[PDB]
Amino acid sequence: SDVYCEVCEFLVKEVTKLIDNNKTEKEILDAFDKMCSKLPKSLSEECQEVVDTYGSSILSILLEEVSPELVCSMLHLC
Amino acid sequence: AYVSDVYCEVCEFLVKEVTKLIDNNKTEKEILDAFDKMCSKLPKSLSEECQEVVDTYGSSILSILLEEVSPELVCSMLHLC
Repeated sequence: SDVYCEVCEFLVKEVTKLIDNNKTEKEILDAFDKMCSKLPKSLSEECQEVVDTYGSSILSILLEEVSPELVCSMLHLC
Repeated sequence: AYVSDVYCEVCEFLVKEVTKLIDNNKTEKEILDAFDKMCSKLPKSLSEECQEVVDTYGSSILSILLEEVSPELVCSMLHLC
């Protein structure tokens, strides 16, 4: 059914721009660092550092690679 | 070269963590409300079928999306691997 495939593709694309907001990027980045406080000491002064340094870039790039057509195919909508 | 393996590995770890962190109750609810709002903006025909799809498959679109994220591919595109 081409209509359910279409709707599914709209849905997947909609998720992609919703995580893409800066409000979500901050929530996620803030919620990390906390994961790091579950450590040291030395391995929490380099966990925060690395989250800070690479995190923004990792987040926007993982969104870019999302295949709507693939998500929807593994649901059997497309 | 060994330092490059470290860079690549840290990037991959981050991709897996972040991926886990996105899958939470707040974010899932924001997605559902946005799905609902979006369906109601479509033409009558399509808005109803849009909602049917959200009702059955909506709450697991995020999980399949997160499952398809490739840490290696994200990090190669960053030139970290």
